[PDB]
Amino acid sequence: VYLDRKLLTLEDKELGSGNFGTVKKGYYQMKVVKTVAVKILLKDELLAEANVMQQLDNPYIVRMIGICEAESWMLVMEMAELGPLNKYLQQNRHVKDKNIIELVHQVSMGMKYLEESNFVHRDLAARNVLLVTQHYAKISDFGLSKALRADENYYKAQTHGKWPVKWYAPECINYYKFSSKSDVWSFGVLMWEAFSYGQKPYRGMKGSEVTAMLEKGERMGCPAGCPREMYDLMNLCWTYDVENRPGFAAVELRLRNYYYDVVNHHH
Ligand SMILES: CNC(=O)c1nc(C)n2ccc(Nc3nccc(-n4cc(CN(C)C)cn4)n3)cc12
Repeated sequence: VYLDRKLLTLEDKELGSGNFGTVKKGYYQMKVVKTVAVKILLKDELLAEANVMQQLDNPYIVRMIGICEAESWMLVMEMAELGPLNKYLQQNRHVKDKNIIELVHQVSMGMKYLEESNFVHRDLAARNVLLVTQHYAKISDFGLSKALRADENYYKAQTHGKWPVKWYAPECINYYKFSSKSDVWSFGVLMWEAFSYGQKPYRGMKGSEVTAMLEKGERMGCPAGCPREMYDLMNLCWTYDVENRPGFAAVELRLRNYYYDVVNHHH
């Protein structure tokens, strides 16, 4: 869990930055050296994220090397060189439809594992997916993540905070209730963003106007070039009723079959 600071080499230029803090590129001496992504600061929220990540073991989840306490608290991760999914698709609009299906199905696989593990992500969005290659996606940013209690299928938040409302299910807004089903809702928004090549959902709308629109039964339209079947799944993830909304096991199966169907059609 705890890493030796002298084994860590940090690069001067910041790889990434945001309201969360900063991301720096580094090297961790393990016989070989390991290229790492280091998240810098709050201490309770960083240790809590590390505690969640330590318990996770999946190919479609960013791996935590460990934590380091120096000048600031550091979350040391395995490097995904291509960065955030939304920023990548924005910079590469020539990425084929099949490649978008491949990447969102990988996210559904990591989320399926996360659901089986009774963990709620609570910040599933394209900005929080990282690319190892153009054909390899991993879920990151576990700072709002909660291990569900043995007796409950949801996490109840005690009062409001800094929340990405455009990704949140109506029950998250109306009852402060976060489940794997509510992560399914965020995933539908994530699908929309990927098929819109990193475009922001609910363009020019306030958080409250988005709540008003969803309550009326209105949903985001089909992105240009997005297949019928993927927009149907998007709308299914956007089922207002938590009970009738599918879980990741069913969302991953629809994506898995659709991907192989596109793969077959290709050759
Ligand atoms: C905000 N900008 C970036 O993160 C970023 N920008 C560029 C150009 N990158 C290149 C590689 C990379 N790798 C990489 N690997 C493993 C983990 C991470 N984490 C990044 C976050 C932060 N979260 C909001 C996304 C959490 N983990 N990041 C990241 C970035």
